[PDB]
Amino acid sequence: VPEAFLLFSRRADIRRISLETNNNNVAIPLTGVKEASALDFDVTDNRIYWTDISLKTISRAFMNGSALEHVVEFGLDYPEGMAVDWLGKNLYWADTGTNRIEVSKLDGQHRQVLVWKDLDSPRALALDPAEGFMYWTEWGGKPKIDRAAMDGSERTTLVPNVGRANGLTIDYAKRRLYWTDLDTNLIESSNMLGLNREVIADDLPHPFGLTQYQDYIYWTDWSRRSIERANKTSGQNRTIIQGHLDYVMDILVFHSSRQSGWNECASSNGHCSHLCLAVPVGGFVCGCPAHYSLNADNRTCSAPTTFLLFSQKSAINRMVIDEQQSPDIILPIHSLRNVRAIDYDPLDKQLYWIDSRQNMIRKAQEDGSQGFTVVVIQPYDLSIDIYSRYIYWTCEATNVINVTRLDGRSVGVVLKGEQDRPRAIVVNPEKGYMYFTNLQERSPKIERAALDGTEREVLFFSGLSKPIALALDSRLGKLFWADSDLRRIESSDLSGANRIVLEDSNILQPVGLTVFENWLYWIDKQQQMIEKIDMTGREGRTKVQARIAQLSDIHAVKELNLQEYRQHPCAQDNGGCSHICLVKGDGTTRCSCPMHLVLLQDELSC
Ligand SMILES: *[C@@H]1O[C@H](CO)[C@@H](O[C@@H]2O[C@H](CO)[C@@H](O)[C@H](O)[C@H]2NC(C)=O)[C@H](O)[C@H]1NC(C)=O
Ligand SMILES: *[C@@H]1O[C@H](CO)[C@@H](O)[C@H](O)[C@H]1NC(C)=O
Ligand SMILES: *[C@@H]1O[C@H](CO)[C@@H](O)[C@H](O)[C@H]1NC(C)=O
Ligand SMILES: *[C@@H]1O[C@H](CO)[C@@H](O)[C@H](O)[C@H]1NC(C)=O
Repeated sequence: VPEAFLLFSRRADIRRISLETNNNNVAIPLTGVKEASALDFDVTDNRIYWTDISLKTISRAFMNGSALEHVVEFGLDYPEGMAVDWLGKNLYWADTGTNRIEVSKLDGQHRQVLVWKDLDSPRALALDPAEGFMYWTEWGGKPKIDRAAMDGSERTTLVPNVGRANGLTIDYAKRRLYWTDLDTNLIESSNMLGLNREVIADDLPHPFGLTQYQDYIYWTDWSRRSIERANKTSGQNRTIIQGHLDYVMDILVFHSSRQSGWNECASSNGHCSHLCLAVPVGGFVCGCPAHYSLNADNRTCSAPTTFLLFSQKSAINRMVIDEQQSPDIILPIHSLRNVRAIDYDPLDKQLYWIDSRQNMIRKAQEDGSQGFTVVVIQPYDLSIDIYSRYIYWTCEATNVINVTRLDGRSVGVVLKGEQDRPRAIVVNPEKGYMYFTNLQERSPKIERAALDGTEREVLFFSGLSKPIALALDSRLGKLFWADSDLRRIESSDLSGANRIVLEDSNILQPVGLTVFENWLYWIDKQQQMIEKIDMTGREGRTKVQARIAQLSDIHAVKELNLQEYRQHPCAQDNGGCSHICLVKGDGTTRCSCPMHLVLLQDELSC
């Protein structure tokens, strides 16, 4: 029968020492760890879990060496407490920086934020999945220990009068709570309701980490560089288990008896498609990934259909206009160095961007899986034709409008000039036109052309300086843009030019804009904020979010009506065309080519 051992983290090392013998100090054979802190485990799985406070990630590996996976890589700021729900097979964690308690599957999937309101600085975290309750300590404001159901609901404050508590442990069998008090230098205990409180040991120079096993409590002490042990009720029989161990971060006893109990999730995941979250009354509630919604069946989840995307130098973020005002999530996308522009294909659900470092057009799914480079040349802005499956983009080095198929196959250039310096671009494949910006020497223009480069016309001469971004709404029939030097956002009609200056007031440098549903969102780089304007019966200028550092682009996504999509002529096998597909006039199809080829007699091929 496998015996119990004690896990501890210190610097880059996670080590096991055998209890009942107090030796065999071996390290778990882990690679790539810089600074380990929070520890937990899964006995049935024989897996270990840890936090890296330096790299700001959460990882797992089999005890036996490895099947090492990074389980949470993005969105952590000051990750603190971390714990395994061994029944629902979910991973919980708390973050002091972002002020959120988050959950996900043990393999990192279906990440969801459980509590984010009224949280100051969440620290220690402890789970009771048998009873469906979670417990945490908060360090900000008036320090306290809280309780809530393991879905974030039914939140109460359990211990209102404590110092900064750090070692929060449940003794599952005897129904008690234990924590270290850093301010009062003592170990305290209470029952599950935070009553019948008692101090266990008070002569403590610097207590930090804490665990409970059988009759014993275990703690680490940074002042006397030790892992110490005592009787859980009297506090007597004090012994030094390990000395000369400075800065031991977390300790835990690994044993089957520490993960006992049962709930309704332990059997086939409560039939929930994604997350099964334990609840004190009604056993369980099916949960969903962030931004996703629970269906009528109280079982399956639906992905958000209408949302907003905004990018900065190192991250693409997604936001939704929620009833509960859900927080933004940082999309888990690898190798982002300097994002300059973004777009999104609503047909295959893929995110496209351009990295100005390594100068490439890259694409991935929202979960960060389908990673693929489309264009490998100094791209500036891009715009997707969702019907022809082409991406139109502008090159800064060659000053050209280039069109590439989504799978990376080249279609060709459609516009090049000796004087032309094309920059911002947005396509309108519904009317068969593209719109763009021309940053020519001393003389800038907002232009319009056919998707092939014909029917060119200058829409605006004066009132421009350095227009930087474009947007359009095919429903209403308007074109939007933002001027960087003049700090103003203007609006006009598609074919016509009904120039309105809707905002010109409190702006520093706008760098992006899009239309959501009936709102005009934009992004200010210096002011570091997102703002929106109402298009209909005005609700007035509204602040969306501030404190966003180095933001580059903003993009709106809408639910794609599959019935309305297949009715568009150019989506029906590109209208027969080998290259460019055009719609104009009576709403029929006409083929065209890039600049190195000509249309060939059958008016179909190049
Ligand atoms: C238009 O885009 C294509 C890629 O979609 C560019 O073609 C590449 O050009 C480089 C030369 O600089 C070659 O090494 C690659 O093999 C080409 N890729 C292909 C053919 O898929 C092309 O340069 C762009 N056009 C202009 C005028 O810049
Ligand atoms: C590691 O552990 C797993 C499960 O216990 C096992 O399947 C695998 O063979 C082990 N690998 C070793 C011992 O190299
Ligand atoms: C711990 O102390 C309690 C209370 O004095 C006692 O009942 C128990 O036997 C002790 N257990 C030990 C020393 O393992
Ligand atoms: C779950 O859906 C059922 C319909 O099957 C509905 O009656 C019920 O209100 C839902 N559950 C809860 C807890 O609201």
